[PDB]
Amino acid sequence: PQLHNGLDFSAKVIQGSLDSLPQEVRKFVEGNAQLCQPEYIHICDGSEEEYGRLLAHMQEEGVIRKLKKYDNCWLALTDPRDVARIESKTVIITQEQRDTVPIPKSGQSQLGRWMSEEDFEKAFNARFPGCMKGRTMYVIPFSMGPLGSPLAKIGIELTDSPYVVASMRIMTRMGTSVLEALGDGEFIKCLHSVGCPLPLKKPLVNNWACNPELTLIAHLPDRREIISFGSGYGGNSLLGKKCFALRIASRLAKEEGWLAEHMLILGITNPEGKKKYLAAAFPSACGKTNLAMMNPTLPGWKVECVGDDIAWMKFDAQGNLRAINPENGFFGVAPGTSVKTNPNAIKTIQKNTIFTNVAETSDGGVYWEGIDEPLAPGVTITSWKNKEWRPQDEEPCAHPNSRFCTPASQCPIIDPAWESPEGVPIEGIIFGGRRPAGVPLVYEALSWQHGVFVGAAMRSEAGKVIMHDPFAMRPFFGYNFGKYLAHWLSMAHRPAAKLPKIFHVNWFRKDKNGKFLWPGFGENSRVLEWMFGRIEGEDSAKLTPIGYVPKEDALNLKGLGDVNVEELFGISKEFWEKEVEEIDKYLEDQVNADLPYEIERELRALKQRISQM
Ligand SMILES: [Mn+2]
Ligand SMILES: [Mn+2]
Ligand code: NA
Repeated sequence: PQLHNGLDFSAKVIQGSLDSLPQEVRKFVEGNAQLCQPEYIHICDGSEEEYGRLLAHMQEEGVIRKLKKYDNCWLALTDPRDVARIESKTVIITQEQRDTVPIPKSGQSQLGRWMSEEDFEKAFNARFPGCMKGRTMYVIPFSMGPLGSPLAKIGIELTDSPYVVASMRIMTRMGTSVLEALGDGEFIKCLHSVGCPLPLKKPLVNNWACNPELTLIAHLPDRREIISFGSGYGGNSLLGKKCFALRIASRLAKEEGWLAEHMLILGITNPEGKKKYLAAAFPSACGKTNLAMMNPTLPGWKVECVGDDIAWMKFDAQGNLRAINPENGFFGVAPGTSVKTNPNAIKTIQKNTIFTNVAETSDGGVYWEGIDEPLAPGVTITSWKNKEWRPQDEEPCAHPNSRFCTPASQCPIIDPAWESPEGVPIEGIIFGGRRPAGVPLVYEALSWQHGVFVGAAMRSEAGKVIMHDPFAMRPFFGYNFGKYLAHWLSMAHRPAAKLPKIFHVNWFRKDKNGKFLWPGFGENSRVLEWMFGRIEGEDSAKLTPIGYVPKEDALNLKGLGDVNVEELFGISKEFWEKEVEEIDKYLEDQVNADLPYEIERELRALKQRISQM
């Protein structure tokens, strides 16, 4: 109803129908149309035609370029002000701050950023009214997880960015079938705007609409809403990627008895024809995507990829920890990707892939630091800043946070169960970090409780600073980290739960000259072999103050040699005394009153074991 003509947006719909939408979806779309004032509303169908025509359109407006060397590949170059997630502008809204972050004992919380409901309403009002003027509001119905999976969750993202629509088609399952499946069910409300209403009030840089000054990425778990303004980039704009997949989902998981985690999922098969699934949480630049798509050097071993970033996991009625990859593609950091580091990634990204902030070669190909392959004489490079570039220039040819966005179905080693609705049974959980000193190649937690402590104690070289990144979730906690620790610990008391073995890895231990003690890459399959045996109950471990390590001769080093196993697995009293002190100080300050008894107990236990060496 209306007394005039400004509430019903039916006449502005250029694809689909408001009438055909479920009631709450229409209310969401129409209410935000009233607010944002788009010129048109396009209800996405997810069809190849829609996708193809939108890409062609972006190409005409100078927003993307076709990469002619490859099959249906594209390149976007951004405003240099808009190149990454911005933590300081990423907030969670709850009635009480304590529900979002623990109240630290002495310092500022680094476990999240809380914003009051009142501060957010003011921020919202100063950003969204009229923000889509002159632009199309695209309505993206998407599923996080295989369609109809008991573990899947549905979202609807509204955006004024065609770049976002195209990337969301790759990264999620989107389109009409999602709407039809949703019906009158619940969904996560996702609202995004680049914040550049037309006519433009500020200069457009590199044909990339953004509003750096007003950039704000907000999460409202109680309202089931994600609201993001001012950035068109990655984790800020593709609202499934981190906002939904980790922040909202972890809070939903807390409520519902499951886990939403920053973990790859892989399937590994041994020479005896046995297959196991493992999950792994690593901080940035620790070889996460490399492990997920690893090409094992050990004969008769196979690794297959379920996911490279996010895992949604739930203990079923039988006690198995069943995990799905809630994503539909890989949004990988481009620099450092080579045939040596990730041959399978190379194979994936040469078709139907969108690249962002990488360099472009004169023959329409892609280039970045660490690509590790020469260009034929003649082939020149345009940097990510649209300038001529030479391999002896001062600045990198690709932004360090540049990306490929590629369909998961294209990975040559994608797991056959990667979209099974039931999920895959997780038998091991691997934590990791880049530690040049002190931390052995691999160890195994003494118990579930010790394992949760190991996750909580995670640290990694940011290098000349060792920073904390518990569970690799520091930028992504949807709620109080103390309560998250409690939630994890509670899994041990769940009837019939089969708790996976927990391991910690360090590929990056160096000698006193600064050279890596472990060859890494495909040789990491040797570490995975040891884990596989341990899960099977193999008597291949030796007790140390930090947990179990491989026995002498347990680790398969055939084909290697001579590897300094003594240094690689060396455990120093002095190092670990300091290590446990830093963990203690961190947990006391950052978790404080919300630190569970059992985590404090594990800290005490580790202290004691170190004291006795
Ligand atoms: Mn990630
Ligand atoms: Mn307990
Ligand atoms: Na551009």
